[PDB]
Amino acid sequence: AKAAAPACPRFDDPVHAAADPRVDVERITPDPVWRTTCGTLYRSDSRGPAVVFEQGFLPKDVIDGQYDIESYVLVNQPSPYVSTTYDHDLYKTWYKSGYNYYIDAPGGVDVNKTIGDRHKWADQVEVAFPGGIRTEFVIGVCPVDKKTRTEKMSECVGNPHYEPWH
Repeated sequence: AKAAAPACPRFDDPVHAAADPRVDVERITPDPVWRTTCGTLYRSDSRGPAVVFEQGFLPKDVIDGQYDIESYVLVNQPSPYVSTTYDHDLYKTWYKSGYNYYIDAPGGVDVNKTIGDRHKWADQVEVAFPGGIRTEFVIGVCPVDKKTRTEKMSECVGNPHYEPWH
């Protein structure tokens, strides 16, 4: 080294990653701009890793939840989406969610590419996964010390179910 990074694998299925494949891609509004990069993404969640490593990240409701992205972002009501972020540090902004999960998953809807980078929550730099995220795409987790908003890095854990794909 040094070395330039290679380009990403592209699955034909825009919801390849989905933990709940009943999600209906045609109902997504507006027209989604899918993420085509393959960097690590993150998610603050208060749910613990015993659960997330077994189940993945399941969406609250693929059947009757809020398929409109702008609505889902602005009002946060049960949806077919699991939100993640490009920003490793967004956990510092979360009220008291426990853990910073590390994700290596193809696809997702890029929220700012889809709805623009001017809405109220644009600095969350979100990627919304319709159908969620299977366990094989969850790398691991670091617990968060809440009073300093830092990761407890000697307490990070790998997901035994993680399956590297690139």
